[PDB]
Amino acid sequence: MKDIIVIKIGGVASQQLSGDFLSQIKNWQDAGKQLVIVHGGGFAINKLMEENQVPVKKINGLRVTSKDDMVLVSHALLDLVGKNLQEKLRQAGVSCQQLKSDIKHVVAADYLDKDTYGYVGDVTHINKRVIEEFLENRQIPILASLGYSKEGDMLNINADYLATAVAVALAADKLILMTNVKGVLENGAVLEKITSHQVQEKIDTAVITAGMIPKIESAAKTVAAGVGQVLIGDNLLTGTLITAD
Ligand SMILES: Nc1ncnc2c1ncn2[C@@H]1O[C@H](COP(=O)(O)OP(=O)(O)O)[C@@H](O)[C@H]1O
Ligand SMILES: CC(=O)N[C@H](CCC(=O)O)C(=O)O
Ligand SMILES: [Mg+2]
Repeated sequence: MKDIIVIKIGGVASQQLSGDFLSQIKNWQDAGKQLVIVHGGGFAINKLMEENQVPVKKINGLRVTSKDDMVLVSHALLDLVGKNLQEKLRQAGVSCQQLKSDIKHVVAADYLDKDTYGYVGDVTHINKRVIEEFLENRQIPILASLGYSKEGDMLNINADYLATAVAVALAADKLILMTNVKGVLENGAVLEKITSHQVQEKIDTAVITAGMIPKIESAAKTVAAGVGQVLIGDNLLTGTLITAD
């Protein structure tokens, strides 16, 4: 126990944060726990694309993103999701800060496959030293799912991918992938537990589809690298538990 938890918050999930959620965060912070928050915003980016007349195309659960598209992506993530997260937490007495210009000094990335996906990135390195300044200061850093190429270009990163990189870089005790379903569902009920060795065969039988594909792959990659537990569900405490074994 390093006493470190990474919380990743999905698009819908960030717009419905409960009283239980807000108290649990404040109580962990008051008990000395070190907390880092990562968030996405697919539902918001989709809305914005419509309102601005661009076509949503995804491939393998990843959004095809042109350079013009990135203006839309960064606006929805920073101004339409991230600012609300920071305001709800501060109003509840949690000490925290949205990264904006600090993003380029923390998350390095490269193009996943330019010809297929455009400006979609894969994380290449996390600079721990600047996340550590916030934590040493008892303040929770809030990170949108964005990174920067070696040449300085902003890239769109699937939020689950960013959460794995962050949890692994800090050697976290636990990662929570909080979303808008109660667990990973199979045959009409929530699965209580799954090990990393069983994930591939549920993506092969297509039990798991769409956005739950990058979610469950990130969970498996995290425990495989030594993080003790990953939770997938709609809250901080109950849902599906994933372990290396
Ligand atoms: N086996 C499954 N169990 C649960 N959800 C699934 C499954 N297969 C596909 N999904 C879909 O994955 C979605 C969650 O991923 P996503 O839509 O990207 O949410 P988030 O914004 O939290 O990342 C669920 O809302 C559900 O529609
Ligand atoms: C929707 C969307 O563009 N997703 C991301 C980033 C946001 C999120 O994960 O919620 C992506 O495909 O790369
Ligand atoms: Mg998603």
